[PDB]
Amino acid sequence: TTALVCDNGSGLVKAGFAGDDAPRAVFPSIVGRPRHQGVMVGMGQKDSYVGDEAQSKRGILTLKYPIEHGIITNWDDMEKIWHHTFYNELRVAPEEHPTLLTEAPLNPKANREKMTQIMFETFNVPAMYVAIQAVLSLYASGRTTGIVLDSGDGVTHNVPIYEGYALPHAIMRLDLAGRDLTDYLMKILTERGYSFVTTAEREIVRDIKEKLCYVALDFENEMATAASSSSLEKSYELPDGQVITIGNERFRCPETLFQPSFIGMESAGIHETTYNSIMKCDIDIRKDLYANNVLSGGTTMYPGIADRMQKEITALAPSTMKIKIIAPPERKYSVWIGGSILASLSTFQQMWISKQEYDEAGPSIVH
Amino acid sequence: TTALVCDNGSGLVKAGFAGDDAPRAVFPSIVGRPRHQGVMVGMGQKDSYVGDEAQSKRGILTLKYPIEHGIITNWDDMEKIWHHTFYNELRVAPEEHPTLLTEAPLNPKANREKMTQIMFETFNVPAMYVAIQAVLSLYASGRTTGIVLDSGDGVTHNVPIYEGYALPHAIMRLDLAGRDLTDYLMKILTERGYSFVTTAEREIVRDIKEKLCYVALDFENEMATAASSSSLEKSYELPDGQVITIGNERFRCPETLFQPSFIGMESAGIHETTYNSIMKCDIDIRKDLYANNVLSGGTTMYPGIADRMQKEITALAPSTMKIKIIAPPERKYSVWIGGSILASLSTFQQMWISKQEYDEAGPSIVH
Amino acid sequence: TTALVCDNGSGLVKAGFAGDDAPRAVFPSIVGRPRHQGVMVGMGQKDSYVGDEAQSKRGILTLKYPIEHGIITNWDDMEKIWHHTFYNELRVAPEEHPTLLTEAPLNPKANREKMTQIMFETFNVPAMYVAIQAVLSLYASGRTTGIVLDSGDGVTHNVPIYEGYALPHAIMRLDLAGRDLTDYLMKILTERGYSFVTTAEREIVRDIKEKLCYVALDFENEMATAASSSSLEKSYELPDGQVITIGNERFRCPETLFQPSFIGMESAGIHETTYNSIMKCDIDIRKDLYANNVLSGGTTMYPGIADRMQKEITALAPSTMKIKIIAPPERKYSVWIGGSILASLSTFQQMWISKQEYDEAGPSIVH
Amino acid sequence: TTALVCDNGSGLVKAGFAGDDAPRAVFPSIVGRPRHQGVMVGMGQKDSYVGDEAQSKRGILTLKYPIEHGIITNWDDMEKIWHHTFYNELRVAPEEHPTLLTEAPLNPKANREKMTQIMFETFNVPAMYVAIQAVLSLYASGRTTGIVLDSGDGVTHNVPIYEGYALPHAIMRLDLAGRDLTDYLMKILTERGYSFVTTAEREIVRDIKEKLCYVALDFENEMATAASSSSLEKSYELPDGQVITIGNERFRCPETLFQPSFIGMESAGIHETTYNSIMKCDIDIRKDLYANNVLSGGTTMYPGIADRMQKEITALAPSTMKIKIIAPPERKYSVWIGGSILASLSTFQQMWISKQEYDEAGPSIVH
Amino acid sequence: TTALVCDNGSGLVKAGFAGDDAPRAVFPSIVGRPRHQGVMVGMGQKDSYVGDEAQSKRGILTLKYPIEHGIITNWDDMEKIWHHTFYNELRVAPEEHPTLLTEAPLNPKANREKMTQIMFETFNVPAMYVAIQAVLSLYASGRTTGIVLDSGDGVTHNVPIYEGYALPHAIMRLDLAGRDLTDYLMKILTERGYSFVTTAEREIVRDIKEKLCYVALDFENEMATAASSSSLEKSYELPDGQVITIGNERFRCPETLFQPSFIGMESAGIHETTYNSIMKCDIDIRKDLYANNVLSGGTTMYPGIADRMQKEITALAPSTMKIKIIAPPERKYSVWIGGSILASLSTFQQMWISKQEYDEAGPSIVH
Ligand SMILES: Nc1ncnc2c1ncn2[C@@H]1O[C@H](COP(=O)(O)OP(=O)(O)O)[C@@H](O)[C@H]1O
Ligand SMILES: Nc1ncnc2c1ncn2[C@@H]1O[C@H](COP(=O)(O)OP(=O)(O)O)[C@@H](O)[C@H]1O
Ligand SMILES: Nc1ncnc2c1ncn2[C@@H]1O[C@H](COP(=O)(O)OP(=O)(O)O)[C@@H](O)[C@H]1O
Ligand SMILES: Nc1ncnc2c1ncn2[C@@H]1O[C@H](COP(=O)(O)OP(=O)(O)O)[C@@H](O)[C@H]1O
Ligand SMILES: Nc1ncnc2c1ncn2[C@@H]1O[C@H](COP(=O)(O)OP(=O)(O)O)[C@@H](O)[C@H]1O
Ligand SMILES: [Mg+2]
Ligand SMILES: [Mg+2]
Ligand SMILES: [Mg+2]
Ligand SMILES: [Mg+2]
Ligand SMILES: [Mg+2]
Repeated sequence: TTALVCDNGSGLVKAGFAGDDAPRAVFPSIVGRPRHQGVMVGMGQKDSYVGDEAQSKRGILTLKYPIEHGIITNWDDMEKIWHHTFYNELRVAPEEHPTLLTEAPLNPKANREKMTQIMFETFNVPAMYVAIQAVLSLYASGRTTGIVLDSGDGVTHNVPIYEGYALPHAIMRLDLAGRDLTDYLMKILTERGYSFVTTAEREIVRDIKEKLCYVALDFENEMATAASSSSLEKSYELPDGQVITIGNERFRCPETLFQPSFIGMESAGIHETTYNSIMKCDIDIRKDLYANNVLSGGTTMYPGIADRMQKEITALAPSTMKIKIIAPPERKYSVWIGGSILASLSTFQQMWISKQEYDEAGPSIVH
Repeated sequence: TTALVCDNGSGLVKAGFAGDDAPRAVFPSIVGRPRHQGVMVGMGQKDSYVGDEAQSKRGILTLKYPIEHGIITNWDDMEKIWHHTFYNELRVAPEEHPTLLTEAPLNPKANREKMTQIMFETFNVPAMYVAIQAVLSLYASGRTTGIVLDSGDGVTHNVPIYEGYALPHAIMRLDLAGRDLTDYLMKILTERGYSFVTTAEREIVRDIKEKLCYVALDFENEMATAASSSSLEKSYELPDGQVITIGNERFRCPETLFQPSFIGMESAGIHETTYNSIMKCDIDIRKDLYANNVLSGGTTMYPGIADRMQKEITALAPSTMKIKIIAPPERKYSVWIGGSILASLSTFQQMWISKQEYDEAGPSIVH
Repeated sequence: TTALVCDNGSGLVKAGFAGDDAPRAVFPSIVGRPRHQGVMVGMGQKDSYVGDEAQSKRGILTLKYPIEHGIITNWDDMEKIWHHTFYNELRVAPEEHPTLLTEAPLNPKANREKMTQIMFETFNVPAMYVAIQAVLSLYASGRTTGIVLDSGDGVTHNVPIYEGYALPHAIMRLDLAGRDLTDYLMKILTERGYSFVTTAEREIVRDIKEKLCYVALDFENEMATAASSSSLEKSYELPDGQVITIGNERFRCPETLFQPSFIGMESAGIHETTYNSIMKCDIDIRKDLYANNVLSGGTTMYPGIADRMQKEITALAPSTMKIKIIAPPERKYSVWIGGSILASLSTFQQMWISKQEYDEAGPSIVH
Repeated sequence: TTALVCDNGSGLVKAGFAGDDAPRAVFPSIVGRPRHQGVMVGMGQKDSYVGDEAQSKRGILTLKYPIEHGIITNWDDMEKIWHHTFYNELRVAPEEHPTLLTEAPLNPKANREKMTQIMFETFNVPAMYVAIQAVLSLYASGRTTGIVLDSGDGVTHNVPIYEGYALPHAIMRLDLAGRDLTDYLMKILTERGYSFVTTAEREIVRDIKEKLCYVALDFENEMATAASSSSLEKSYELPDGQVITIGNERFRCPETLFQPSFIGMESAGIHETTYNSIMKCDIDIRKDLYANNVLSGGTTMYPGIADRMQKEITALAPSTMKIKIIAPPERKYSVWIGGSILASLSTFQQMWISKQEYDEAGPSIVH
Repeated sequence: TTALVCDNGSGLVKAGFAGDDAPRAVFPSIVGRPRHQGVMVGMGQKDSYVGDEAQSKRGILTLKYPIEHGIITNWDDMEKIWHHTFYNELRVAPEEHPTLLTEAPLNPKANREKMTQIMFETFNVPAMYVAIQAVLSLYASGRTTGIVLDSGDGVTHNVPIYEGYALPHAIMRLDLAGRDLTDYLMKILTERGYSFVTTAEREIVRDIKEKLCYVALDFENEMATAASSSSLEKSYELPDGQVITIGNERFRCPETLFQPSFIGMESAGIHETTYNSIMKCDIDIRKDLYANNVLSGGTTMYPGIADRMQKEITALAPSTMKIKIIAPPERKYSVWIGGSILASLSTFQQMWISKQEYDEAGPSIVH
C-alpha cells in the first residue's frame, strides 16, 4: 500500500503516488465561473469549473485563486480542487492510501485546524501528515546541510538546515513570489499601448514571463543601452490575434524580487533575507550555508539567477572562504519528488496521525 | 510674464492664462467633417471644422474624437485643435508665454515623447511642463493629504497621496468614466423606440445625462418600485421635434461606474478601486484617506454621489473611524484652477523644461 | 548655573535640566528618511527627520535605530538627535551649562572615544562627564547597598554594588531587554492571520505589548487552560480600524526574558543571570543582595514581574533567609532622576572633565 | 601485559598504553546535546555525543564540561568519555590490561569513593591506582628533587618534593588555570565591538589565546605604548569569515595568572604561591627548591613564561644564590609520559589495588 | 587618676581602665583596606579602616594582621589600632592616665626599643611599662607559684615561676596557637567539596572552631567510628544561607596542638613543653609545678582540655605525687584582669618609666 503525496500550494497542483519520479496530475488552482450566459445553443450549463478546462475558455469563464499567499482565504472553493483530483486524474480512492499533504512554513493556526478537518470528516483518509516545504524539498538533492530558498507563488521562505537540526528562528518570510511579479508586470506593460485590467488576461502575460523574461546580470548596465533595440526584443503572438513586442520590460520585471522598492515595502530582497537569517544563527554553523545554498520553487527558473547569487552575496559576505550555488534542472517538483521518497522509509510510518488520535484528543496534536 | 495652462484631455478643453480663477475658452475635442453635400445660397464652404462651431451643425457634419481613453489615437487631428486655440480664443502667441500641459497618470510612452515634439518643433514654446491630474486638482482645495478621485471622460484614475509623498504603486486605473457611460445608454434606450446609430446623435443623449440622469442612493430598492412611474419620469424636448420620456433608465446608467457587470468586464467599480489601493498602502497612512477623499473630473457632477460613497465604503471599511467626503462646487475645472495657481509660486519656475535642455538631452528627461 | 542631564540610550531619550523631577522632552531614537519620490511643489522638505515628528509619518518615513544594543552602530545619524534637542525642545545653549551624558555599562571602547569627541569639537561644552547606568539608577531610591537590575531596551545589565564599592568582575550582560521582545512578537503574531513585515508596523505592535502583555505567575499552568476563550483575550483598537484579538500571545511574549530558548541562545534568563553574578562575589556580601535587589529600566513594567522574582529565585537559593524585592512606581525615569540629584551635590563638581584637560591629555583620561 | 594510562583531568583527555612516549587518543571533555527540535526523518540520532565529533557541530550541540575545577560536578556524563575511549580510540578491552587513572591533588573525598566504584561495578578492571599529578609529572624529567608547578585546566597545584618525602603542608591550591583565563577573555574582548555570550563561542576564542596570546615581560611596559600599535596586532581568520584584530588584549589576558585582582580576587598569583609555600617548610631544604622548579600542565604554554619567572622571583627571593628554571619541550603531556614509565618498574606493580581486595575492605583503602 | 591597661596581642585587643573586672574595648586586630575602586559620589571614604567596623564589610575590605606570631611585621598598621582605641572606645586622653602595655616573653630584641618609641614620640604618655604575659596572668587567681601556660593567638609561651623567682633557662616557646589552627582548618575543610581561598572567609571558619570544634579525650578511639556519622556531626548556619556539615573535622583540628605531625615541624606537642621545662628547673621545686599548672589565653576555651591534661601528663610523670589542673572561668581575659590589679599596689607604682628618664638614659633601660 503506497501513499499519496499532494502539494496544495498556490499556482499549480502537484499530486501523485509516492515512490515515483514525476506526477501525472498538474493543473492550476483556478475556480472558473460563467460570466454572462450562452450565445449558442448546446453547451454545458454547469457552474463548478475545476482543472485544465477553464484554461481553454478564459475569456468566457471567471478565474479566481482560492489560496492567497499561502493563507487559505476561501474554503468552499478549496474543497473543489481536492475532490476533482482523486476522481478524475489520479482515480484512486482516499480510503485505501494515506494522503501526505504539504503546507508552507510559518502558516497561521487558522488553516492547520481546518485543513485536517476536511481530510477527516469529508474525505475518509486513514492517516495524514503535514510538514514544512523546506524538508520535502531537501531530499531532492540527497543532502542534509545548507539553506533551502523556496519561492513558488505564495510566500518566499528561507529555512536553513544543519544535519537535520532545523532552526525555526531563522524562518524569515518574504512576500515576493510569482504572484507578486505578475502584478508589477501589469502596470509596467501598459506604458506601450497594451491596456489590460481584466482578470482573464492576467494569466496570458504570465506565460510570457516564464520564457522571455529573465534575470539579468546587472541593473544599471543594460538600462542605458536599452534605447537601441537590437537583441532585447522579440515578437510574441497571442491567441486573440495581436502582436506584442516588449523592450526594456524583460529584465526589470524579475528585479522586484531583488529590489522591494518597486512594490513599496521596506523589507529586504531575496539576496538579503538569505544573508540576514544566517547572522541570527550560531557562528559555528555560519560556514556551511554559503557554499551549500539551494534554491527551489517554481518562480526560481529565470535563466540568470544562479549567475547573480555569486555577486551580490559575495560582495556583502567577506570574500575569504568558498561560495558555490547548486541549481539542478527541473526544480519545480523538488517538493513532490523529495516527499514521495520520504514516505518509502520505515521510520516515516511512525509519524502519521491516526484516526483514533484526532476525534479523541483534538486538532491540537498535529502541531 | 504669465503662463498658459492647457488641459488637453478627453471630453472638453480647458485653456487660459495662469493666475486666473475661471477659463474663458471651453470646447469639446471634435473634428467636424462634411459627410453629405448641401447646396444653399448663403452657407459655404469651409472643409475642416474645429472648435465650438461644429456643435451648431451636427446633422450635416460628422464628429470624431481624436483622443481615446487618454491614449492619443490619431495625430493629424490633435494638432488642429491646438493651433485653432491660441490664434482665435486666447489670441496670444506661444513664443511669449510658457505652456503648461496636463496629462493622465499611467500614460503610455507613445504619447509623452510625441507631445513634447509638437510643442518644440512646430509651436515654438520657450518652456513646457507635464504632470499628473491628481496633483493639479489637489491645489484647488488647499489641502495636503487626501486621495484624489479624478473621473474625467476617458479613464478614471485613483492616485492617493499622504502629505506630498505620493505613491505611484497605488495607481489603479479603471476604464469607467464619461465616454464609457454614453455607450451603454444607447443600447438601453433602443427598447423604448428611441434608437440611434449615427455618430452625430451620440452627443445629444449626453446632454440629457448631464442634467436628468443622476446617482441614486440604492439600486435594488428603486427597481421594484419602477413599475409605477410617478416621480422618476420627465419629458425632454428634442430639437428635431420629438418627446423623450425615460423612467427606469435614469439611475441605471450611472450605476455602471459602481457595477461594471453591465458592459462586460471583470473589473471592479469606482468604490472598490478606491478601497483596494488603500490596502496596498501602509497601515499608518490608512487613517487619513477615508475622511479626506476628494473627487474631481467631469464624471462627478451627478447630484447624488457624495451621499452614496458614505454607505458603500462604510459597509466594507470598519465603522470605527469617521468617513467624510468633500465635494466643493465647480469641481470640473479643478485641473485648470489648480494648474494656474501652481505656476504663481517662485519654486515652480525651477521645474520648467528649457528649450536648450531638450535639444541637448532628448526624449528621456520628461519622465 | 545648573547642569544638563541627558540619556543617550536605545528606545527613548530622557533629557532636561538638573534638579527637576520629571523630563519635559521625550522622543524616540528614530531617523526619518523618505521612501518613494513624491512629485510636488513646495513640499517638506527635511531630508532627514528627527524627533517626535516621525511618529505621525511612520509609513512614509523609513524608521531605523541608530544605536543597536548599546553599541553606536551609525554615527552621522546619532548627531541629529543631539542637535535637535538643544535647539527646539530644551532651547539651551551648551556653552552655558555642563552636559551629563549616560551610557550603558560594559560598552566597547570605540563608543567612549567618539562620544566625547562630538561633545568637544562640534558642540562646545565646557565640562562633561560619563558614567554607567547602575550608578545613576541607584540614587533614585536613596539607598547605598543593593544590586541594580537595569533593563531598558538594548542590553540588560546586572551590576551589583555593596556600599559604594562596585564590582566590575560581577558584571554579566544579557541581550534580552526591550528590542528582543518586539522581534519575537513579530514572528508569533502571524500565527493568527495577521502578517507584518514592514518596519512601519514594528512600533504599532509595540504599544500593544506595553499595556496588554504582562508577566504571569506560571508558564505551563495558564497555557494548558488557554484553550477556552475566557478572560485571557481582549480586542485592541488599531489606528486603522481593524479588530485585532490575541489569545495565548499575551504572557508567552514576556516569557522570553526568563526562557531564552525561544530565540535560540544558550544564555541564562533574567532570573538566572542575577543569581550567577552573586556566586562570583565573596560570601560576606552574598546576604545583602537578595533582600535589596532593585529592578529598573523601561522594559521592567509588566504587572507581574515583582510577583515572579520571589519564586524562581527563592527556589534556587536556600530557603532560610529573607528575599524582598523593591519596585517603586515610575522606574523608567529612575536613570534621569538619579542623575539630576547627583549633579546637585558639592562633591560632584570636582569630577567633571575640563575642556582644556582633554586637549592636553587625550581620550585615555575618560575611563 | 602493559597498562592503560588515562587522565581524567579537565580540558583534554590523555589516554594510551603504558611504555610509549605520546598518547594517540586526545579529545576535549565535552558533551553533545541537541538544542532545538528539528523536524526530520532519519537524522542522527545519538542523543548524547562524545569525542571530537561535537567540535564540528558546536553551533547546535550545547557544550558542557562534566568536570569543574577538578571536582566532578556531573557524573552521568563523566562515564560517557570513559566508555567511548575504550571502544573507539584505544580499542582495548579493560578486562585484559589494568587502567591507571590520574587525579588532581587535594581532591575532595566525595570523588575518590565514586571514581573507583565506576571502574569496578560498570567496568571490569583487574587493578587500578590513583595518586597525585605532581609526582606523576616528576618522573618525566629524571629528577626527584624540586617543586612541581602543575597548571592543567581547572585548578593550579604547587606540590614540592624532597627525595620521595612529600610535604602536604606546602600544598596551596589556586583557582587560576586554563578555564580561569578564557572567562576573563569573554569580558575583555567585547570592549572593541565584538559581542560574545554563546557557549559555543567559548572554544572559538580559546584557540586565539593558545597561539596569539602570550605572557609579556612586564605589565606597565607594553601598556603605555599601546597607542602606537606597530607589532602587537595581528588579524585572525575565523571559520565564518569575520576579521577580528586585537591590540593590547594579547598580553593582559594571561596576566590574570600573575595578578588575580582582575576577576575580583585578593589571592596570590602563580609567582607568589610558589614562594610562600617554601617559607612554610624547613630551612635546609630552601636551597633545593629555587633552582629546581619544574612547570607542567596545559596552561603553562605561553611563549614568555620562563622568561618572567627569573625576574619576579629573583626580586623577592634573596639574590645570594642561583635560581634556574627548567622547561623541557612538550610539557603538556608530561603527566601521561611520567605515568607510563612509573608503571614499568617492579616496585610499582606491588602497589595496585586488587579487585578482590576492594570488595573485602571497602572504599576506605583507596586513600 | 587611674591607669590604662592595654594588651597588644595578636587576634583581639583587651584595653580598659585599671581596677575594673571586664574590659569594655574589644576589637579584632585587622586593618580594613579598599580592594576595588567604586565609581560613586559621597561614599566612605576612610582609606584605612580600623576597629570592629571591618567585620561588617569583610567581603570588600582586605583583612591583614599587623602583628605576626608576636613579632611586629608592619609598624604603619600597628599605630592605627592604638590611636583608634584612645579616641573612640576608651575616649580618654593618654596625657592624663599612664598606659600599661604587655609584650610576649623571649623576644629577639625587636618589640622593646621600637614599641616604647611610639608611646613617646607620637603619643604623649607620662609613664609606661612592659613585662611578661605569664606573670601578669598569674595575679588574676591570687597565687605566686605555678607554671603559666599562655596560649593566645601568636606564640604559646611557657614561663614558670617559683615565688617571684623566674628561671629564664626554662622558657620554651612553641609556634602552636590560635592562628596556627585556623590555617590547618583551611586545608582540611576543602576535602568535602567546600573550597575556600578568600581571606574574608578565614574569620568565618574561625568562628565555627570557637564553638563546635573542641579537644576530644583521645584520638584513635574516635577515628574508627568516624565513618558512621551519628552524633559527631552538626549543621552550621552561614550568614549567606549555605548548609555546611562537618563530620570528623571537629576534633582533629585542635589535635594539631598535641600532635604537630599534621604540619611537619620537628617540635613536640603542647603537653611535652610543660613537662620538659620542669626537668630543666631545680629538683626540690618539682613538686609544685604539676599540681599548680595554670592554662590561659585564647586557645584554651575548648570544652575538653581539663579532661586530657590529667592523662598524657600523668602517664609521663611518675605516679608518686599529686597532679591537679586549675581552670577558672573567663581565662581569656586573665592578662587584662591580672594586669589591672597589679597596678593598684604601691610597690608597682615605683617601677614605671618616667618621660624625663627615657630621654636621658636611652632604649637600653627597657629590659
Ligand atoms: N520558467 C518560469 N519562469 C518564471 N516563472 C515561472 C516559471 N515557471 C513557473 N513560474 C512561476 O511559478 C508560479 C507557479 O508556482 P508553483 O509551481 O505553483 O509553485 P509550487 O510548486 O511551490 O506550488 C507561477 O505563478 C509562475 O509565474
Ligand atoms: N453636469 C454633469 N453631469 C454629469 N456628467 C457630466 C456633467 N458635465 C460633464 N459631464 C461629463 O464629463 C465628460 C467631460 O469631462 P471633461 O470636463 O472633459 O473632464 P476634464 O475636465 O478632466 O477633461 C463628458 O463626457 C460628460 O459626460
Ligand atoms: N509599560 C511597558 N511595558 C512593557 N515594555 C515597555 C513599557 N514601556 C516601555 N517598554 C519598552 O521599553 C523600551 C524603551 O526603553 P527606554 O525607556 O528607552 O529605556 P531607557 O530609559 O533605559 O533608555 C521600548 O522598546 C518598550 O518596548
Ligand atoms: N598552546 C597553548 N597556549 C596557551 N594555553 C594553552 C595551550 N594549549 C592548551 N592551553 C590551555 O590548557 C588548557 C587545557 O589543559 P589540558 O591539556 O586539558 O590539561 P591536562 O593535560 O592536565 O588535562 C586549556 O584551557 C587551554 O587554555
Ligand atoms: N571559645 C573559643 N574556643 C576556641 N578557640 C577560641 C575561642 N575563643 C577564641 N578562640 C581563639 O583564640 C584566638 C584569639 O586569641 P586572643 O583572645 O586574641 O588571645 P590574647 O587575649 O592573648 O590576645 C582566636 O584565633 C580564636 O581561634
Ligand atoms: Mg513550493
Ligand atoms: Mg481630468
Ligand atoms: Mg536605562
Ligand atoms: Mg595536568
Ligand atoms: Mg595571651
